[PDB]
Parts: sequence; structure tokens; C-alpha cells
Amino acid sequence: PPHIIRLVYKEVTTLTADPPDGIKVFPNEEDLTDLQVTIEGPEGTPYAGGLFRMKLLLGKDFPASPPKGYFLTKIFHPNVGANGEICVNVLKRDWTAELGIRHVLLTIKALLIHPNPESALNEEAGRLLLENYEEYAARARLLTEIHG
Amino acid sequence: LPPHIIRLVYKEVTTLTADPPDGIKVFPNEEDLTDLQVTIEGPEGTPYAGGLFRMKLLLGKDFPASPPKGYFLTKIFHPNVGANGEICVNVLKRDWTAELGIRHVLLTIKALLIHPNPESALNEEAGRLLLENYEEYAARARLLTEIHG
Ligand code: NA
Repeated sequence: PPHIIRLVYKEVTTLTADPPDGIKVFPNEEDLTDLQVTIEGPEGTPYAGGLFRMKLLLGKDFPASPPKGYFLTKIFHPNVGANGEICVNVLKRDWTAELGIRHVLLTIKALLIHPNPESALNEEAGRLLLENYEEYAARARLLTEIHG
Repeated sequence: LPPHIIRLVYKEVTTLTADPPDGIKVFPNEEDLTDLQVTIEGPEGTPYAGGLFRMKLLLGKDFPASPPKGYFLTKIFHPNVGANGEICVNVLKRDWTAELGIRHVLLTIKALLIHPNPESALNEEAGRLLLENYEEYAARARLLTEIHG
């Protein structure tokens, strides 16, 4: 689909021109709907110092609906499930089709800073976060040192 | 107030001020390097979208040992903002260290507008609504944003 080609152009060029801090995007030359992404773990969080790889699958309907996202880097996070699937409450609730990849990635980076344990795919991470933050952070830091 | 802490605030606020993160602007005042004024744009795709939020950062005498105090001057309907604009930011209270800069504080506050923390809520009604009836929380938040942002 041509809109995908133009759309990836529009999305990737701007992302690389005024890059958000710690974010980089690698279009798969074989399949432009598969967008690979690295996000540096924000300072002052358990993910600090890590490089987190993820992919964004842009459906044919993008941007009518947001992409599906996966952390390829193993991570201990309330809103990241066993297969690496991401659940972002602002994406599934306040999405409009004027938004694009920049918004998606800033929302995911911001979720690393302030996870949402209510909508937790990883229920252990979510309970620790609310009830025993130090134990959540210790487990999030160790996976960061191994996998980031 | 120590002389070594001042040199680093000088350099950090200088580069912070001329090249801030997207949606952030910093306005130091000549009278007091420890009174920082900040505006944060409401991130697109949140109920704060389109608004411009004013806040101040105070660097106390224990800065950067203790983190700065933050206040929203713009009125906002947000779970982690108190009635007088006090900001409560959980990751800053728990994962703070002296090496973390002003830039990091402002990004964490901006990120907090995207993903509020209803469980640590200063604004009990905002936090409750976010968890039970997101659609009204968002409307209230959008209304205030339209008036004040
Ligand atoms: Na949150």
C-alpha cells in the first residue's frame, strides 16, 4: 500500500530529524510495516542504562488505529506481557488518527517512568510496584543489567 | 548554595534552557538561580493536549542531595497534583540520586501527565475517576485544560 510507503517516510524522517532523546527507529528494508525501535531506559528508573529493543507493527489501517508493539528486550514491567506485548492505556483510550509514531514511542518511554499497575499484564510486577516498590525495582534492575 | 553545586547548576540550566526537551521551556530569573520557571505543553493524545502548563521548580539548600520542590501554577485536574499545585512524583521520591539533573525531573513530570499514578493520589477525586470512569476524568481534565492551559 502506497500510504504505508509515504507514511513510513513521513514518520521515519521526522523521527530522525528532531529525534526524541534516547529513541531510534530502524525501518526493515524487507517490510516497512515492521518498524524496529530502540529506547534508552530513562535515568532515575529501574530501567536506567539499558537499551530496549522493540518493534511496532503498523497495520494496514494505521493511523486509524495505533500499531501493535512488542518489547524484544526482556523486561520486568507491569504493562508488558509474557510474549513481550505492550498494553498502554493512553494509546487504547485517547488515540486519534492525527497521532503517529512519535506519540507512540514517547508514550511508551513515559510508561517506563510511570508504569500503570492497574492495567497490568505482568501481575507480579504490578503488585510489587504498588505494594513493595524496592522489590519491583530490584527485579527490574537485574533484568536491565542482563538484557539491556 | 555551595560553590561547586552552583557551577553545575549554571552549566546545566544554560544547556537545558537553550536546548530543552520537546514541549519544555525553562525561564530562570536573574534574581535567583534556585527559582526556575517552567512551561510544559500538554502531550498530544492526553486530556491535557493543547494546554500550556506553568510550574516552578525550587532547588533547596540540600539540592541536589534532596530533590527540588515542584509546583503547578496552572490549575490542573490531575491525580498527583494537590489543591495548591504541589506535585507528588513517585519515581522521584523513590529512585532519586544526586547525579540526576533538572532535565530528568522535568521529563518525569511531563511523563506524569501522560501516565498519572492514581494510587499515590493527592487529588483523590481525579485518581478515583481515572480508575473507575476514565471517560469523565478525561472530560474534567479537558475542561480545565481549555480554561487554564
Ligand atoms: Na502511571
